[PDB]
Amino acid sequence: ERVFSDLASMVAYPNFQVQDKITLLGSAGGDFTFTTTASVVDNGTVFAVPGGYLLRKFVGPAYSSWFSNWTGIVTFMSAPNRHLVVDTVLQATSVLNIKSNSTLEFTDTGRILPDAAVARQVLNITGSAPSVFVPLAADAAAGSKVITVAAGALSAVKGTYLYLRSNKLCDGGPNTYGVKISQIRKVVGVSTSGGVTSIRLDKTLHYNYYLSDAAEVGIPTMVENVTLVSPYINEFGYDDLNRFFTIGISANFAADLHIQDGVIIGNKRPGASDIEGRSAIKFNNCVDSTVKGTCFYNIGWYGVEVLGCSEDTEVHDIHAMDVRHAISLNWQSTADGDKWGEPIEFLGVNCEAYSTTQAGFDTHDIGKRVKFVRCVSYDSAAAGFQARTNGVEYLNCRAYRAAMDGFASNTGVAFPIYRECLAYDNVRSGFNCSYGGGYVYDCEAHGSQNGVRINGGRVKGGRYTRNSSSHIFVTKDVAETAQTSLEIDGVSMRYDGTGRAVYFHGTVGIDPTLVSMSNNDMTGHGLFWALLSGYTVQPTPPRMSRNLLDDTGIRGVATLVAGEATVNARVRGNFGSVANSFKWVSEVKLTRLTFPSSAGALTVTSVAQNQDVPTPNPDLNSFVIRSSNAADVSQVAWEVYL
Amino acid sequence: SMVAYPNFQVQDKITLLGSAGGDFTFTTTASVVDNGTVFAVPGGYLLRKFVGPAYSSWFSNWTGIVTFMSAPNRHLVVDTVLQATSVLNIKSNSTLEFTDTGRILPDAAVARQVLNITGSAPSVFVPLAADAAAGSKVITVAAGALSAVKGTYLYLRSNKLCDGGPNTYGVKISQIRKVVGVSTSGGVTSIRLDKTLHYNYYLSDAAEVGIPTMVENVTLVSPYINEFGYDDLNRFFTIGISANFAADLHIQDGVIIGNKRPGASDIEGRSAIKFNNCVDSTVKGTCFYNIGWYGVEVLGCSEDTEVHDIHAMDVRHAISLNWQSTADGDKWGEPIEFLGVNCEAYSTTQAGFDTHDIGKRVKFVRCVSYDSAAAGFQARTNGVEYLNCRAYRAAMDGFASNTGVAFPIYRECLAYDNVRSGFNCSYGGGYVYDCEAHGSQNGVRINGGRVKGGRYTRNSSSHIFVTKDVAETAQTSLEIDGVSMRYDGTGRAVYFHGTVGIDPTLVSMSNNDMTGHGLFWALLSGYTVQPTPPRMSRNLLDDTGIRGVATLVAGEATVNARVRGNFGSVANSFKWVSEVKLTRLTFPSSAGALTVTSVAQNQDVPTPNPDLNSFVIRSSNAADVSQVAWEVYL
Amino acid sequence: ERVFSDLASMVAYPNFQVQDKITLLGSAGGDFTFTTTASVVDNGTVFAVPGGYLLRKFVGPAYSSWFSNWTGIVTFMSAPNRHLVVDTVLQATSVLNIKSNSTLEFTDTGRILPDAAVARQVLNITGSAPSVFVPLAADAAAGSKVITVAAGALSAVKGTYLYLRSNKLCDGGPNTYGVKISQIRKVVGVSTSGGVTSIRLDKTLHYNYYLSDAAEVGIPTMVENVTLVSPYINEFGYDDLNRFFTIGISANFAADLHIQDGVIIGNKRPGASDIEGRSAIKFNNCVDSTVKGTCFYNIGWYGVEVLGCSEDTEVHDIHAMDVRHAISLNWQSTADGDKWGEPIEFLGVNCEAYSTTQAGFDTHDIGKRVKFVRCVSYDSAAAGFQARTNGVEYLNCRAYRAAMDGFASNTGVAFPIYRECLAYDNVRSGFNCSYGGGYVYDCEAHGSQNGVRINGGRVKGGRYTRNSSSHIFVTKDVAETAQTSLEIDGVSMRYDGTGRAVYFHGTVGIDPTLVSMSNNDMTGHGLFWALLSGYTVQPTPPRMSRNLLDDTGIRGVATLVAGEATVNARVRGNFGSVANSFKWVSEVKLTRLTFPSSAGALTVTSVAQNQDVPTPNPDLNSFVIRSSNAADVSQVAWEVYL
Ligand SMILES: CC(=O)O[C@H]1[C@H](O)[C@H](O[C@@H]2[C@@H](O)[C@H](O)O[C@H](CO)[C@H]2O)O[C@@H](C)[C@H]1O[C@@H]1OC(C(=O)O)=C[C@@H]2O[C@@](C)(C(=O)O)O[C@@H]12
Ligand SMILES: CC(=O)O[C@H]1[C@H](O)[C@H](O[C@@H]2[C@@H](O)[C@H](O)O[C@H](CO)[C@H]2O)O[C@@H](C)[C@H]1O[C@@H]1OC(C(=O)O)=C[C@@H]2O[C@@](C)(C(=O)O)O[C@@H]12
Ligand SMILES: CC(=O)O[C@H]1[C@H](O)[C@H](O[C@@H]2[C@@H](O)[C@H](O)O[C@H](CO)[C@H]2O)O[C@@H](C)[C@H]1O[C@@H]1OC(C(=O)O)=C[C@@H]2O[C@@](C)(C(=O)O)O[C@@H]12
Repeated sequence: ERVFSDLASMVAYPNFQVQDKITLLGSAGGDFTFTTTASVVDNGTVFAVPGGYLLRKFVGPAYSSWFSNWTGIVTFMSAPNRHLVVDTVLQATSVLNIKSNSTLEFTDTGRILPDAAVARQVLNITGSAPSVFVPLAADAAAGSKVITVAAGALSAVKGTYLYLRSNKLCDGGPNTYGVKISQIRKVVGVSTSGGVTSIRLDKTLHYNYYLSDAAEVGIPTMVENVTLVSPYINEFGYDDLNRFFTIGISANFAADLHIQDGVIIGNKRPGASDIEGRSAIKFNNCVDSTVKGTCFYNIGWYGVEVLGCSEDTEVHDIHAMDVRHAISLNWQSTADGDKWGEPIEFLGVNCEAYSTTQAGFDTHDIGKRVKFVRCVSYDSAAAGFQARTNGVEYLNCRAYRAAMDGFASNTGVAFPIYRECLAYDNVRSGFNCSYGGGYVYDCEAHGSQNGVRINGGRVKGGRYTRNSSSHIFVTKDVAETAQTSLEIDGVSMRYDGTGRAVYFHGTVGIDPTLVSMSNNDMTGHGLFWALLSGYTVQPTPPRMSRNLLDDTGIRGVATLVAGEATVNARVRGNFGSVANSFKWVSEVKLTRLTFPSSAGALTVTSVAQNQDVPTPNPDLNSFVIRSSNAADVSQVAWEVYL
Repeated sequence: SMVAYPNFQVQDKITLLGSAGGDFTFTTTASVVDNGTVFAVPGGYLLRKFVGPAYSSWFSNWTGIVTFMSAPNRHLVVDTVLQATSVLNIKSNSTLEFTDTGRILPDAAVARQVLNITGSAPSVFVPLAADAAAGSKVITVAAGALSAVKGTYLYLRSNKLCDGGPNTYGVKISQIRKVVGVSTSGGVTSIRLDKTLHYNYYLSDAAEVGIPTMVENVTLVSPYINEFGYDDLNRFFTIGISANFAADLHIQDGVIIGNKRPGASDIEGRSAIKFNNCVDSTVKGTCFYNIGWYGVEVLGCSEDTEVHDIHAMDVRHAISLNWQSTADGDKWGEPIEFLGVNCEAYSTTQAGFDTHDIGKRVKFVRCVSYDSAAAGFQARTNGVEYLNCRAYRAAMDGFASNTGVAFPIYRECLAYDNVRSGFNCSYGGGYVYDCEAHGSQNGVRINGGRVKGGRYTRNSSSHIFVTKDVAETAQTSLEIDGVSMRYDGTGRAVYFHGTVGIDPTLVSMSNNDMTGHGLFWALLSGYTVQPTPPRMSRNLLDDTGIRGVATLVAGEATVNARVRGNFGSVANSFKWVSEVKLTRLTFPSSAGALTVTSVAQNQDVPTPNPDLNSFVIRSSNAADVSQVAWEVYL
Repeated sequence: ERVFSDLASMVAYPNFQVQDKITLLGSAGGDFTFTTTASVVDNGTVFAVPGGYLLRKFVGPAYSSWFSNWTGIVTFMSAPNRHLVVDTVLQATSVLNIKSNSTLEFTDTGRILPDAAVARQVLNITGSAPSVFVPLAADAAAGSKVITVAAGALSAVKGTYLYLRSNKLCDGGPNTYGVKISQIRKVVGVSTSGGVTSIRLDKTLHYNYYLSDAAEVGIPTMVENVTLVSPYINEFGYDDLNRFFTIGISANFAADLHIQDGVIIGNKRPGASDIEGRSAIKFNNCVDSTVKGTCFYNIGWYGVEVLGCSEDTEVHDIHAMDVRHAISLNWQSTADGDKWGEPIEFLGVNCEAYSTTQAGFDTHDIGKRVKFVRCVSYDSAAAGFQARTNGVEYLNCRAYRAAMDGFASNTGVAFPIYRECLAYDNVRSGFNCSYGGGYVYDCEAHGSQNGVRINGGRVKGGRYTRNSSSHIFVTKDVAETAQTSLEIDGVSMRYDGTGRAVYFHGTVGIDPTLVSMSNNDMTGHGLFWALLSGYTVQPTPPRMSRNLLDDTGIRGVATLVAGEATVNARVRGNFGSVANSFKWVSEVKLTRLTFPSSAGALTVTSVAQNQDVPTPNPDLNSFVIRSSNAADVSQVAWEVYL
């Protein structure tokens, strides 16, 4: 029975015995066990005393309120298998390292305040790359379940990881730095026969790992199974105390790092210039790791930065406000030497970005199997969404009021895919995939200079309004870029008092005949469905099939007399030779409804367009139906398309 | 009695026994008695020693639980069955977590609210110093006009009307924002906001701003309100969880039951969960049974609200975004940015999933309504978007808009066995993209817009019904393209409603599969003069006798084929004929221009045989002997 | 105050009295109360002592570190209303049963290691079927909110459950075993009038329950409200210790069973043959139950198996590696007698499967309202996704490198629905719905022998490349299967140096006229857009409307002279009679642009195609526009389609 009113009196007591019941009162109070066994002092769970150590008695988590200082918290978390609840406002004076099979959980009032004296990292989860590699014993193609090495070359242990690499270049995108391939894999099976060890992997290989590329494998040091529950890093008012940090949570060679909720604030001043490298959360070479629900304010660089061979990474439900990019998959500069790894299998879902200084959601020029689902960007100073790697897919994403494009690719980038994406009031365009093609499926763009900028690919379905120049702008980033075929099919791009339907950019070498336009609603554009600029000679039009140009005077029945009838209808065309124009006329579909013996072959001729001044009346436009038989008295149904 | 012991000292270790037992510290410093963590004793107080959460089993009474939670910064685990006798208020930075057996049973003496999370509107407003357009990051006020503290909130409003929908009450705009930066220069304070403004806030609309006192960062883990059998004990409540001026309120799982008797009449206002002027707040996984009004009610300027994974059974609406009656004076705020995802509703007395006539950026994703007494889904604000939602067995429409409501958007939504229609957007247009409706009177009722893709079957009247709610509603252009609307022994493909003034020439029909309807692809009623048909391009009407090769002899060939047409003058009919595409396959010197004539249709007496229908290919050159490919479309 | 240093000392003490304050120091330590009331000994929370029992005093969860042995853990969880945190490595020697209103939660080091001596089940959550049934008093149609029974036949308590069944057969799929219908429902209201009890249900009925099918109802015993937080069953290295199990988590007649995260490993050796029945998680007759986040390695049977009348089941975010199927909805063999129940309302979302020995994601031939959303299968030894019940829906799913088909139905199975699904490098096909039709909407298949195999239905939109035989293969599983109409519309199926656009399989009786092809991009295929085999007489072609076959020489303007003009253009056709070929020609759309008095009806003739060897030159192809008027001098716009 030993009770102490304060810590100093408890730890000075010389007579502790192993059988004593020991109690401390006050803010870090609790019950303790005396031992002579060497114990790791942290002044929270273990205290030094004369003749031994006091160990706090507890089950379940430890609490930050038990600790005398930050240094002790660091000591405690330097071991694996820790569960610490941050129930106090901690003042960091160093990085907090978290080790495997550990949980750091915050109560609603728990905080880590970074050091105002020195900008540094706050939480680190730090493995490392192998120091030594061994060659594969044989080529391992993409899809391989097993890799092979010489028997005894590598100590592969089931449940631990391998890091594979070769000189093959990352292939997700343009890869201008020439980053080389790597992947992290878990060992799940081992067998040895004929001097070769076959190592079965959790997941299959996503490139060919060939001996001609010096394919090799080593054992990384991973930090696995770390859970960060509601991390609260910094606090509002930080800027008045000059209290910043560099990277909030930095992970390297982590597996199953899961970050839930929390708020990370203030590694730059509010609204201030970007600061290179100062991301809130950084996943470098991390596998099966996620961020879900976290909020970000006033961040110098990226909210969530994903790089190296980070694989099966997901970001859900984040809110990022005043950051450079909310999410950015990154490249690695090879200016000072080789680098390995591109992200593989990335999901961003239900994320929100406001007032990003650069793209809301971003990739650089490497990365594979990147998907954004139901994300939204508001008021970006650049694009809402930027793809710089090939074939990035966007499902039901939305971009509002980007200063440039709602959604864009960039120089050298191939065929982003936009499905049911919606773009509102972005200044330049809704979708800009004029760099290297795009697939724009059932998308909408409203309130831009042009709805879609595109050099090739497909615009299928969707709906476009309030675009001042045109709904679709067939153009390029630069004239040197190749135009490819463009299908525009099933698109609603009606006249609403704003721009034209389609703008063909002769200035950069657009050939309109590489465009095909079928079954589009172009109602109301009249003679001004197309805009053309920069043509030296009148170009040939796109192929056009069964588009709608008018909604009145577009179907009826005429009765031939002596093989002819004149029909008033909104038939349309241009027969001039002006360089920035097309020569074209309506497709008038004719079907015979009575069957006299004088039935002949039918044609449209004598297209006349009323040119009353001041303003033309298109209901007095007309065409003639003429029969090859001069006695024809057939009733003929007529239908007017573009 | 521990609370009677006269000679307590600060030095003591103290122990209570029993169901609320534990270790205690004596103190003289002032403390709020709750008879669970703080007890009054002679000359001072006993404070329970603990780390981590408090437990309801520590408390002598409900009133003590209420006192405990009346402060912020509380974590309480409900590990017992609590009997309420008053409202439980929850304050900022607090968590209320329920164990497997913990419950709050409502007050049986007074039907009242169970949980309240209530911030307050500003007590004073100041005018904006300058116009702030939609998209503004910063607002301005006169220097000294108010004190904007970083991390706290502002409430903006003006006389501009909410613009998400028809807004028949004339609710005015408001939004809640967080202050993230402040600077003052030249007599003007510039306040940087977390999120940008979603309306123009103009001096001419008396745009103004004030400081609300928000309740922020509240987590309700598995709330269990009431229990089965409540009705035998006549034990009800009014609103289960009512929140107003809350930020980051997150409700996870739990079960809320019984503010009406099972299957009983609805009761105005008795929603299970109500979010009024809440920002960044969510309901995920909660189950609802026997609710007099809405499962989750969302109103005021609630912004970035989400409801995921709920199950609601025997409620008025599972989710309803609400208006505010202005009968007694001005009101402000419409919901902005709402997501309902993976929610399920059964046996709703009104629409399964609902909005009233305001609200912006409202999305339902993979929600399902079963056996609604009204619609599965009802949109009363403009441009509500539905992604992969499903409606089964609604008594009226699977999905519907309503009077004056513009263009809901349905993407890959599926409607099964709804009595009246799958989709009813006949009030003000709709966009029906790759949807399906099966088992109704009409698959889609629509006055204008687009039906693109999708598949329709088992609709007794027609797959598509071109009609209006009332004759005074404007018909607009309608595109029907790429739709599978085949004959399956039930209704026709498209019904044109002459009674309400439908002009079929405003409809365009391209590349649809109308196989099997024969002469009965269209239904018409209410016409007194034969209307002109829609434009029609390359639709499929028959699957047999629809392609071949003919050889002209002396400029002509008679071809047996399923060519079709109507050439009569009956008011409720169209004059039309097949589009027969002709292509020449051999190239004699006598090649001339080709045409279709002499369309003849078999009239065999029990049942006509359309394989004996025919047409003639005739050339302008009477010697033409060309081989000619023919293809029959509608 | 009674204080003890060790447990043996404490439980041997002969003189305990109810008023004693009792403390155990050290291991499994804490505070205790003595009682004479019969208590269930578990050597963790309850200990036998002379004259009665010691009960541990605590609030919040129990901990496995309190218990002397596994047997005690089992005893503790044998009662309902338990919260146990597994904070130690437990060695199982028996099945752990979990009862209602209970939570079993694992810390990062907590584990249950199965018994190496005997393969058995690890966790069981086991209710039971009714012991007695009563007939319904009246027919209850699908959609019924209420069922009726004779007053007094059964006592239906609000908040408890009912189990309904009849002799009607399950109707979700082919149901070759003749499994009969059942459902589980919760009672929410009861009233009795005129000798009839009306029972109001939580959810409506999904079949017609008829007296003529012997419709009946009984009270099952359910295990309700069980939460398993991060279950860790077995560990890597298990195979070196021959340490396996049968079923990891087996549930029957459970409601609101929610399993979160965790890892289940090793009921077979890594890469070994499948073992029938050894699923990781099994939900039989479970309602409102979910698996979210769990990882699976080296499983003999299914990752998550769903069977019986399991209703409103969801599987989210799982990773399954080296299993038979990641998810499988199952039938029930009726070889030894009747069985009841098919799954109803199933969602699989954001799940990943690697190296499955059979289909990645599977159903058997029953089940209703089954949906997979954003799931991905890699490197399956069979299909990526297999549907054996009717109308399974797939949204944005992906299949890579399946040994057979990315996505497939099977014998007798109707119309799976694929929306925006993507298939890469699957050996045989991307989509194989040739057994009973399919709906293939905006899908993509790349790197297969054929992109889509299909006998009827719709291929609408989407994009197909790098398919060695053809992009679309119109075929059947067996000749006896009915061909139905097939619509191919809006599909990008261009020539890229690989296969043809569409292959018509005459061998199995395909009539190409049942196929219609509109507005497809077939650019580059030339005369080789179709493959045909097995025809003995030349078949008639599909209907074709406004497809794209060439990208150059496809639009221009000709000027007639004396009623004719020769036009150089990439017009195409075949006029031969070879059995495995079509007779066809380009659709050339002609529109008049000038209107001379000599305007006549216009036609295409004299199609001429260059046949240079080795390489034909399509820039030398031509056709003639001829007018019915011999003096016609019209300018005529021409456009070349297929
Ligand atoms: C590992 C590393 O070098 O990280 C990069 C980081 O990704 C970032 O790279 C930028 C990239 O975002 C940009 O788009 O392209 C540039 C190349 O053209 C590239 O430089 O920023 C640089 C500075 C690196 O960031 C540093 O990384 C780490 C770390 O621990 O991983 C610490 C450094 O701290 C600061 C803030 C710093 O010391 O300046 O930058 C961090
Ligand atoms: C919602 C549903 O149960 O639909 C039933 C539909 O009502 C109909 O029921 C039949 C009824 O016509 C017949 O007379 O009695 C039968 C036996 O009791 C009864 O089954 O048809 C069946 C096939 C159901 O319709 C299918 O149901 C569902 C579903 O989720 O329940 C989806 C199917 O999609 C289609 C359109 C299809 O593709 O065939 O049919 C739906
Ligand atoms: C309840 C039951 O009988 O379960 C089946 C299980 O679903 C599985 O059935 C297979 C099915 O997967 C396959 O596709 O079709 C087969 C019929 O053709 C069918 O047999 O496997 C069988 C063996 C049953 O599994 C057993 O179920 C249970 C249980 O508790 O539910 C325990 C048994 O343990 C083993 C591993 C065993 O004893 O072998 O199998 C389990």
